[PDB]
Amino acid sequence: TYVSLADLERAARDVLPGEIFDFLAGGSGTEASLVANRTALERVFVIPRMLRDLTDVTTEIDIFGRRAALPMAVAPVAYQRLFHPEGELAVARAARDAGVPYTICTLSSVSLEEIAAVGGRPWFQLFWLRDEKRSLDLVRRAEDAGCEAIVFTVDVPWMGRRLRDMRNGFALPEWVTAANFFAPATWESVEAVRAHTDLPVVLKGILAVEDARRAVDAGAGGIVVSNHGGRQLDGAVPGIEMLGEIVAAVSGGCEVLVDGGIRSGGDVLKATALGASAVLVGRPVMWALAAAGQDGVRQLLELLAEEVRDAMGLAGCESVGAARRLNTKLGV
Amino acid sequence: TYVSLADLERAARDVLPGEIFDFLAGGSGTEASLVANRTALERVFVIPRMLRDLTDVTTEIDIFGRRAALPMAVAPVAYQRLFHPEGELAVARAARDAGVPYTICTLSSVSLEEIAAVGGRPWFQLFWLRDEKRSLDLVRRAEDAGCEAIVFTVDVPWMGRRLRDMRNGFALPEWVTAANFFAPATWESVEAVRAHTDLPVVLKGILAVEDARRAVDAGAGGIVVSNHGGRQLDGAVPGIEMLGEIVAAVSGGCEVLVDGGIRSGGDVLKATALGASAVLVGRPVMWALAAAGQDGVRQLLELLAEEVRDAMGLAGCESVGAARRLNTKLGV
Amino acid sequence: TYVSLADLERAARDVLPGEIFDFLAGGSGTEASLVANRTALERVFVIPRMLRDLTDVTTEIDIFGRRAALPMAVAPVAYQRLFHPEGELAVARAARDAGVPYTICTLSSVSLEEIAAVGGRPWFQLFWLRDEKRSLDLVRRAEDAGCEAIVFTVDVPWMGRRLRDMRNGFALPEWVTAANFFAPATWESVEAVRAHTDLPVVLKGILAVEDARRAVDAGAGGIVVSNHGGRQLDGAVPGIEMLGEIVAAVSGGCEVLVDGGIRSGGDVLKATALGASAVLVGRPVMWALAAAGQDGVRQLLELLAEEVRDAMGLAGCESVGAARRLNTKLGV
Amino acid sequence: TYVSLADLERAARDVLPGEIFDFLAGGSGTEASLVANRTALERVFVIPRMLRDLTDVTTEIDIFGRRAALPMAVAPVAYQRLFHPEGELAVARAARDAGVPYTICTLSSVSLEEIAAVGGRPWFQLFWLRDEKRSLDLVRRAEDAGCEAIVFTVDVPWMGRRLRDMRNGFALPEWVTAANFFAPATWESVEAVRAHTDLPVVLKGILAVEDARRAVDAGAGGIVVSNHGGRQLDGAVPGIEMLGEIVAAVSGGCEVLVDGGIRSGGDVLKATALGASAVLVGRPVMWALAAAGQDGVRQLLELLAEEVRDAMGLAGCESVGAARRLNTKLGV
Ligand SMILES: Cc1cc2c(cc1C)N(C(=O)Cc1ccccc1)c1c([nH]c(=O)[nH]c1=O)N2C[C@H](O)[C@H](O)[C@H](O)COP(=O)(O)O
Ligand SMILES: Cc1cc2c(cc1C)N(C(=O)Cc1ccccc1)c1c([nH]c(=O)[nH]c1=O)N2C[C@H](O)[C@H](O)[C@H](O)COP(=O)(O)O
Ligand SMILES: Cc1cc2c(cc1C)N(C(=O)Cc1ccccc1)c1c([nH]c(=O)[nH]c1=O)N2C[C@H](O)[C@H](O)[C@H](O)COP(=O)(O)O
Ligand SMILES: Cc1cc2c(cc1C)N(C(=O)Cc1ccccc1)c1c([nH]c(=O)[nH]c1=O)N2C[C@H](O)[C@H](O)[C@H](O)COP(=O)(O)O
Ligand SMILES: [Mg+2]
Ligand SMILES: [Mg+2]
Ligand SMILES: [Mg+2]
Ligand SMILES: [Mg+2]
Repeated sequence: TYVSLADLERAARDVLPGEIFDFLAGGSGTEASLVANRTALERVFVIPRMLRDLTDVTTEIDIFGRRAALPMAVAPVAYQRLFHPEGELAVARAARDAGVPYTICTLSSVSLEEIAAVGGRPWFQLFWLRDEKRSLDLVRRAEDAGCEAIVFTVDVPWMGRRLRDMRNGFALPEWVTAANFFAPATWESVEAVRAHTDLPVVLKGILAVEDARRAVDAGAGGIVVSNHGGRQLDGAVPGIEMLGEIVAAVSGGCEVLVDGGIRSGGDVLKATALGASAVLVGRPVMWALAAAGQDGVRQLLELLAEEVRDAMGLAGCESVGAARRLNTKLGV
Repeated sequence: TYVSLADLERAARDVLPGEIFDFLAGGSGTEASLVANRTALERVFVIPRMLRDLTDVTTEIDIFGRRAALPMAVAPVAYQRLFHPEGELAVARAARDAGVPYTICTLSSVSLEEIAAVGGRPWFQLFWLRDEKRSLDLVRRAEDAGCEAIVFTVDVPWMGRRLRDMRNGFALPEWVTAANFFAPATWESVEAVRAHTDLPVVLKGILAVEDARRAVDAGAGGIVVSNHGGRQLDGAVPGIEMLGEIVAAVSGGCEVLVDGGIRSGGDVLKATALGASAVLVGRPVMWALAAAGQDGVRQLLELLAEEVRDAMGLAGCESVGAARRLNTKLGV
Repeated sequence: TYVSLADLERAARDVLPGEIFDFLAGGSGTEASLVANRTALERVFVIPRMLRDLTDVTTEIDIFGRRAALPMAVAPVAYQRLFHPEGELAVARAARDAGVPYTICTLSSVSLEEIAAVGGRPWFQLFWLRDEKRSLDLVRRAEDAGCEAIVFTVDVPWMGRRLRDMRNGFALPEWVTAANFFAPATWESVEAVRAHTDLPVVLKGILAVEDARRAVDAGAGGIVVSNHGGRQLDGAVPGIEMLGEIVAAVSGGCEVLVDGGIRSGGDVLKATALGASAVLVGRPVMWALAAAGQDGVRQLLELLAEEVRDAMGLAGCESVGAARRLNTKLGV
Repeated sequence: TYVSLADLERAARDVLPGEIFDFLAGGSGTEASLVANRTALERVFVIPRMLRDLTDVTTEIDIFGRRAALPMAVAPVAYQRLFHPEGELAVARAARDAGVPYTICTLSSVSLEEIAAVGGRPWFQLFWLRDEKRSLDLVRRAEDAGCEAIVFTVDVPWMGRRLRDMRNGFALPEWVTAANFFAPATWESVEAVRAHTDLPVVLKGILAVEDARRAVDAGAGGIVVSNHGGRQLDGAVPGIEMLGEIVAAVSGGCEVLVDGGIRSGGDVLKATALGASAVLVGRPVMWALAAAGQDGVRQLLELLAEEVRDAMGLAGCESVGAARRLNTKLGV
């Protein structure tokens, strides 16, 4: 049995080759932002409410048209065949069965149409290409295959400095490819995407308050407050530390998701209490995939669902909206 | 000789089976709140007063009708026969002899009437039952047996995630039972209890300021500001960190107790200086019981009494009321 | 050569019996205040001034009538024959030769008249006795022997809980006695002392702002902001953390000294910059005495004098008054 | 390959004699300020901007008349033949080739005319001499040799207490000399220098806001906010912690540089975001010189240039001016 997400990290470290575990675990530079994502969540304490009706605790949310079983989606993580032979199909099947949205990557190692054919709630994560037209073509491919939202990742004009990868001499195995086959994206790219599709466009990698405001003005349906899991700018603030200010600035004008460092249902509760609509979870999903394939991811999502229900009810929240109204206190 | 409560922890760790020591010591989840209870007290420094009359330093208080020898009571801890064969009777006898209130548990391993027959100042701690009527029946049983206050624990709609217990496969030995034999309690349950008894109702597990205010409005005679020793919501704020704000909000409308992490008479002084009427002490009482039964608990209460007197007088306080008027400073 | 006061601590630990080193080093309780005295100084950073005239840097001050070579005096430390056979005479001779005031203890292991006969600038530290009349008699004895100030220690209604001493079973060797041969002192005792002598009365152990104000109103010539080296109330705030608020409240109405944790000339500079008139130094003087007797104390005072001159000049201060006008910043 | 500046520190520790590595690495006193320079940078997080045009990211700045390839110069470090036989010539050649200003030291181990003959952008760092006239003569020598700015170091009325050097018995080898061959400098010295040369005078070692303002009033063309790498006053605030307040006080009246602890291009970005015109880098340049002479310094400057470009672009900054408008957040 796994009783925490940390149990899955230990299992994945046992099974994966060291250089693949380091590609997964590592951040850029000194890994200051990778560590700070965890420090920031550990400093947040919740002030629970008592004596409220918990007859029907529900962890469901509605987001981008549709019901999700938890306030969580699987983050976009490139090249999932690095971690298990079934790669993205194993994760997308488990996400579908758990009622959790799965984000299909531009750099997926199985084609986006095959993963979308699994069913469930697929979103599609876009990187802008130097060849523009390939960008809007991926978007249209995703929409034609049934993806529900376009998650436009905006924090990768190029890959950050991954010193573990450099020191390991890491490269993709011959058997892992970009099965769908960086330019800096700008606000003009966002408008090109928004014009090309009626799906909600979600800008992922926003940390500045004024960029969140501009995203609403630009017609985004959501943002993901994120420093890319500490893998891009080393020293970028954690998303969790900007979330409350961004939620206030947005005034309900779009959905505000957060990612980076979510390692338990209690962390999901903290993100909700700071105002997030939902969270993304990246590395833990890959730990479960590495450890035990589709069944591993299933067990992870079952464990997270139980932890979120436990934390919500112990905090007096019968719904995710109630959890958003909880207050927090920073500790040491 | 034990010269600190930490000496008793070391003695109990020697004698108890590991899985029982872990049931006692552990918290929920990552044990963030278990640790934070201690961190929070360690950050509080007292500003002592000098040159005041200390001719007659007294640690006594009046609470819920009656005199207590110290501003402290034994917290409700279920199943005390886990720790020593005499269980609750050993602890209740030592508490009586020390002039300290003892809280009889709904989940006591000796019946509440037997423990109440020990004498002293017994309080009774209630859990709300799915069978309501059993709830009001326990209350009436407690009142009929001479209990002085009903401590209604409101932070357990269900048991939190005790990972030590899960990993140890912990269960009650066959020889430990609930000798008096969870539903979520609500404010309606509180009113049902308040209507059923003329004893003071004390709501235990309050952390939000508005819940403390509502408790006064609901007719509570006291509250215990508490995160259940870090055993329920992992990431719940320590009670000590909410205490000052709650004492201000209550405006003397009820007694305000605190628990979590009290490990010395100096910690009692800090809680008093932050405004507590009294503290509860949980794990250290069980350490003394495990180490040396009734005589162990007696020695613990003698040591705590000496530490409280020492700290009060060194801080210039001839009474607990004077200690409540001390100022504090947070450190690092 | 000793190049820091920490070199002397290491030397004293080598030479002294463990239980005597623990009597010297230890604090009360968990030693929270003993540690916090050091933490508090380590958090203070100085903002130095540049490009000022340093032609004649002087570390001298005038205090309680007389010139001192440094803004420092030897703290009162009982029973100095515990540390070296010459005890107080060795320390008082070195202090005299360095131009530093030496505080003669009520509990000195050489009589106050013998130590005063060494010469120099002796102050006398008073404990109030249950036999009052013995108190005013010690004061008159000190004045008759040439002491310049009465340092009335007010934070010892009784000795704090010294767990090292308890665990070691520590007691005075037969060869160490109180050669001049606790009741709680009150403000009435202060007035009795102030009436009995024309010497300045300095109240040692003040931490609350209103007690500092009351000391000025009571006719004190000085106060020592102090938690008794962390040896009395465990959890008492460090004096360094109250110093700035106290200096502001006093408005120049008396001298404001500080002690606790001074381990370098840079620490003296920090205390001055926070507003202290001078500091006391306790344990390091005993380390030097243990290590090398009178010559050890001489070397310590020479090293401290050089460190204070170095720090003052590097901070742009040609006088201690200039150092008091420096600004500080708290760090981590 | 070196992939971080920390790789070069490890290489230099391998090659240099321990006492020379300690002369380079060490600070004064307890090395509180040496450590705090690093702590202060590690607490700064950047809030990056997204979706801006990065077609032409440039790290160039204009400073003191001339273009520099990065917002950085080589700090003045005395006696560089301690670290490699080619000493200052190796470093100045690599700096020239990288388009980075090199600061020639008053205490250089190769004469200032020889180093200036390397070409590039040489600045000259002045110490004030007890023989004044030698001071203005060095200035005129530097100007005659083509130096572009006079960096007047004002924080060394004498050398701080270098306990590593004392404990190692460190002295200059016979083969290292002051090839150009302390008095306290004052504002009058600054005016003497400003009158003697039309080059910009840059005062290095300013930490107080009012000294920065006075520097502008005195006609300085720049200041370096600096605690001398933690080598002078132990307990002096880090320059990075004063930088923002100083930049605000100066109101664009002079260039404001900072040094101390810069160990990556991300640290350069943080200093820029706090308002620095440019940084100086000291110890890492000497690590590269020790490790591999001129080619080592070349590799260091190439690595720093790539790290600055990476950090700027990941933070959405196409120019150093844009990076100065970034906001920051302090973390833990
Ligand atoms: C752990 C991991 C995270 C990510 C990726 C891969 C790995 C192993 N991807 C890439 O390598 C993309 C790339 C970038 C540069 C060069 C080649 C490929 C990836 C990505 N985000 C995204 O939009 N698309 C991606 O394709 N990320 C961030 C992820 O979406 C979340 O932001 C964090 O994982 C939340 O933090 P976590 O829960 O603490 O892990
Ligand atoms: C250490 C311990 C504490 C408690 C318990 C047992 C143990 C070993 N109890 C239960 O397992 C109840 C239960 C819950 C879920 C499933 C079965 C039983 C218990 C309880 N509080 C309460 O109302 N009634 C209880 O019956 N608590 C908290 C206690 O009252 C104090 O809140 C903290 O002990 C102060 O923190 P401490 O001084 O640092 O320890
Ligand atoms: C380290 C030490 C300090 C002190 C003492 C002895 C020792 C070894 N004395 C006693 O045992 C008095 C006593 C108390 C209770 C029972 C018997 C004797 C002593 C004293 N202060 C004072 O008025 N008179 C004293 O007779 N102190 C505090 C001292 O004056 C300074 O407050 C701190 O030493 C600054 O902190 P430091 O620089 O970090 O050490
Ligand atoms: C690491 C080092 C730094 C410096 C020096 C030598 C060493 C090995 N110099 C001296 O020994 C001068 C001296 C002083 C007293 C007695 C004899 C000689 C030196 C200097 N600054 C300056 O104006 N001129 C100098 O001649 N410094 C500071 C340097 O300019 C930077 O302020 C810090 O190096 C940024 O911090 P860093 O990037 O973390 O290293
Ligand atoms: Mg996450
Ligand atoms: Mg407690
Ligand atoms: Mg001291
Ligand atoms: Mg630097």
